[PDB]
Amino acid sequence: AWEMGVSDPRKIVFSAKIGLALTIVALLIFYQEPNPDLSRYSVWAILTVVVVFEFTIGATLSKGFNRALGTLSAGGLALGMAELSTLFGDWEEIFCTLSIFCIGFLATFMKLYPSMKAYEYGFRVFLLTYCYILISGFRTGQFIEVAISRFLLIALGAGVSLGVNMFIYPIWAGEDLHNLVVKNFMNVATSLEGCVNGYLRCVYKGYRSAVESTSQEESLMSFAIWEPPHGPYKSFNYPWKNYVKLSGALKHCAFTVMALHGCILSEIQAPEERRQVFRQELQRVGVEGAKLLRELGEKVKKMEKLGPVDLLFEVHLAAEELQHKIDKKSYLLVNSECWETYESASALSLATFASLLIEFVARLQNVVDAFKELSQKANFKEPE
Amino acid sequence: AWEMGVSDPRKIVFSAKIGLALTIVALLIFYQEPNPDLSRYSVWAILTVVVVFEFTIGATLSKGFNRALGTLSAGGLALGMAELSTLFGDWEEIFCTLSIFCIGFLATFMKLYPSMKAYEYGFRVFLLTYCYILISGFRTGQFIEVAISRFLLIALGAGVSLGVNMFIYPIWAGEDLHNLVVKNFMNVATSLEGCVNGYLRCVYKGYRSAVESTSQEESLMSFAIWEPPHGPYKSFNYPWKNYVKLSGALKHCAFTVMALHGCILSEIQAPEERRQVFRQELQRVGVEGAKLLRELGEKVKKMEKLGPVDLLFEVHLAAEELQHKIDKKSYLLVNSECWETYESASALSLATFASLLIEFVARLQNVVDAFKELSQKANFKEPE
Ligand SMILES: CCCCCCCCCCCCCCCCCC(=O)OC[C@H](COP(=O)(O)O)OC(=O)CCCCCCCCCCCCCCCCC
Ligand SMILES: CCCCCCCCCCCCCCCC(=O)O
Ligand SMILES: CCCCCCCCCCCCCCCC(=O)O
Repeated sequence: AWEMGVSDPRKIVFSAKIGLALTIVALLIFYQEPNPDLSRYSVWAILTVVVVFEFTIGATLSKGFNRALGTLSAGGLALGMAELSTLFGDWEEIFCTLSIFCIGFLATFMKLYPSMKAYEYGFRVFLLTYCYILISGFRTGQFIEVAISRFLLIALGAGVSLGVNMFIYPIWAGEDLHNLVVKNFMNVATSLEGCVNGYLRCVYKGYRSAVESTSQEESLMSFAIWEPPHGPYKSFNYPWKNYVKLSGALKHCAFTVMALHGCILSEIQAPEERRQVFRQELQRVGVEGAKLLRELGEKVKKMEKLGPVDLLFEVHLAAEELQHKIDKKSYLLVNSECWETYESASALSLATFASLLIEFVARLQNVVDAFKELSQKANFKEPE
Repeated sequence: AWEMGVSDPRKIVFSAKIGLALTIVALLIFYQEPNPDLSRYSVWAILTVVVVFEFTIGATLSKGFNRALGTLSAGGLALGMAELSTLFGDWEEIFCTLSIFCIGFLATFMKLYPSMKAYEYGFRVFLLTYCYILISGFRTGQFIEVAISRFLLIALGAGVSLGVNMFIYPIWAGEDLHNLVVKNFMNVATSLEGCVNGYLRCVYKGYRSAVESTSQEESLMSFAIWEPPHGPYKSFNYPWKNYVKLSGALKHCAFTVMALHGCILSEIQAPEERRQVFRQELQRVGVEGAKLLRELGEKVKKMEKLGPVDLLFEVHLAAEELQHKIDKKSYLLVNSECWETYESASALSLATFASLLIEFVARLQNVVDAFKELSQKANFKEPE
């Protein structure tokens, strides 16, 4: 729609690049001179554009490699089977019927495994190609030289698709991974402050997105290893795995924010008057943690190295101040009258928030370690 | 491999059914008498078997309705466009190229909305059909009496696929949903015991499956409404949504077990000497909760109603005993010496573990209420 297009103007360009490739193919088809070989079977060239045109360059290269491997293997096996069938001379229609059963059984069985679950598009092309070659080459009997004219058009369609996809506003999966890693830091930094403000008041998509994107980052990393060097990523083998390592450390840090958010929806809650004692100490930690996460995200985005000053000094000091405050007023969290039930559970429930906050601060040193590793493997610019 | 056959023997029945349908079609094709139309185009029937065969029966009905809708809309638009194009006369190829560009842009833009992620297969059978009908019907001027003969072979392949799929050992999505719901209770029950035992030692897939398969239940629900009555689910409008409501309540209860597991991986851990004091109470709650979850899962499995006894009496008693114990020995969690850092946090972690366990026991009434509602909407039988 208008809103969807304006929000992400990329989709309009992708739709008009697909329309351009279809027009550039239909013009050749409709103006080509008559031929005895490609004047009736030319349709196989405009339907390849609709099947091999993906959203990124790396996806197009990898999927096209898989489809060409399946097609060439199915064609070689079908040619061998057809040549071998003639030996019997009287049960050809039975041998060719048993071949279909055997190959279809194995092709279906092998595509249901829990490992090759993302490559069913390459198994289906094998199953369609074996059947097409075996059935269409029975009456004619010379599909050897007819199967290459149907691959020449496929090659023309895939060449046009790749040229139009690559030389007109390409979309790179590496930049997608870079942008996603930059965006997760801001999502977590917003959620942490929303949780602290909601609890102290007299938050979902942040950690939801930061915890449910491991598959997306893995797929984007798989696509990114095919693309050639370009732009700022000037190196033969860029270290794309350190981006996944930094996102794993960030998710380990965001699981405590998810626990903090779940502390607000619980059935048992402490009285509002008791929460107001630790307001300043609770707010300072959220402020410093969000500042740190935004500073790390900004350094990642600009491809810059960490400065010489310690970044964790302020948050560490705030955590120590909160600990001392908790120690001073510890008698609010328990009752010494019984020292040797809803009210007691409520009173003890106010210390879970502070214990989880201190554990969140304790988990922040491994994100800095992973960032230093990434800033070293990939040559980041020296700070100004 | 071979072991996968024994683990799930129904994937070998699926592969053999696929081979059976392929060989029935190949046996009709290899023996059909010569005809003026089917002697050369009888390969469109065996290709449809490989496209419209699905694991379940409701997925086959739903995706064959989507595919037939796309094919017929595309064919009607293409024929009307060709007839309107002939009116222009000259520049007719300019008109056809413009039409192909506009339709390709629209069909590419409409399959990118985030509300249509699951129908990106019913949008791709419309652009192939439009381009096929427009390009192949230009050099003869007649493509209306041939498309009728090209659709009969498709309807024959789809009729054979559905007959063989539905009359030889069918698989039902409602049974898959029923079994998934029954297995979630077992997984959560095993995870709670694993977490408590691991904490008290001198777990992951359990809650992971329950909290990481929400879309699976909705996909099986979308397929299950298309299937006819059968077996014990003898009702035209089966409340398949109450299974989803029960799974949602169980997921809400599994989010606390996730945090109980996370307490073991923290960087701050309490001393074991203080841990040993609260051992019998923790184990009693850890066994009562698992026995209740396994009883609810068993009563869902056999479709039986709740008895006259109260299932939550024992867990409530164990929780009250744990709270009284915490109240007696509360002086070990806090220090009264400085009443008005690492050691204090380590001591305070015990209260977090106890509080999370108590919240787990406090959230079970929602699951019991959901089970009672499900056993009311569907006619569950009376106990014994
Ligand atoms: C109103 C009247 C309306 C009536 C309606 C009339 C019906 C109109 C019919 C239009 C049908 C045309 C649609 C296009 C066909 C469907 C495509 C499809 O669905 O499949 C997708 C399916 C899945 O695609 P993917 O998952 O995206 O990869 O596979 C395909 O892409 C198409 C493959 C077709 C099989 C071609 C096999 C060719 C043989 C190999 C070539 C020779 C190489 C061997 C070399 C020798 C080696 C030594
Ligand atoms: C009825 C027309 C059918 C046309 C089906 C086209 C499907 C093509 C699938 C094979 C893609 C091969 C990718 C390009 C390989 C290469 O360029 O060498
Ligand atoms: C040429 C390749 C074939 C591609 C087929 C894609 C379109 C599939 C449409 C399936 C509709 C089947 C209708 C069956 C009618 C019935 O038996 O009730």
